[PDB]
Amino acid sequence: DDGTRELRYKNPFDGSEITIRSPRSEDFERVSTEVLLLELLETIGLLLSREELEELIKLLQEEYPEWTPDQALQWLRDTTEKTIKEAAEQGWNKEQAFELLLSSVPEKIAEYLKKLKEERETDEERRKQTEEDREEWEEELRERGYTISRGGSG
Ligand SMILES: [K+]
Ligand SMILES: [K+]
Repeated sequence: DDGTRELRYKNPFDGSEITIRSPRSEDFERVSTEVLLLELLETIGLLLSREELEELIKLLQEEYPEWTPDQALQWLRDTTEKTIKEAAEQGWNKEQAFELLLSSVPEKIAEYLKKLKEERETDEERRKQTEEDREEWEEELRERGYTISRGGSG
């Protein structure tokens, strides 16, 4: 995509000009989908950071150069959601649902997911850091007016 919003105005009265830009990665469509996808992956036992999700976006674009960043993110979201649904329909546990996600993504994607998965399990310090960045980013979104409400069965 263009990747950057812009508003530009040239003042005919005093000759000044102002250029206002902001990346599309901070728009609600991108942000809310990223919050959703991190919640989705945690449901099947994978705690990731935003920056690691951005990394999955880049690798996906390398597998499919025609895909935009938004396109790759939505495909990851949909693939994760359809993995959630099929796991709920088959009565699988979190590990089986995670295996289905690995077999639904390209080889380079799955190897990066398994690396991060192993890292969260073997490195307790970095896992706590991942959770720390997750709550920090949520608090930063709440400072911007975001409301993130969780309510389930359990
Ligand atoms: K890339
Ligand atoms: K799937």
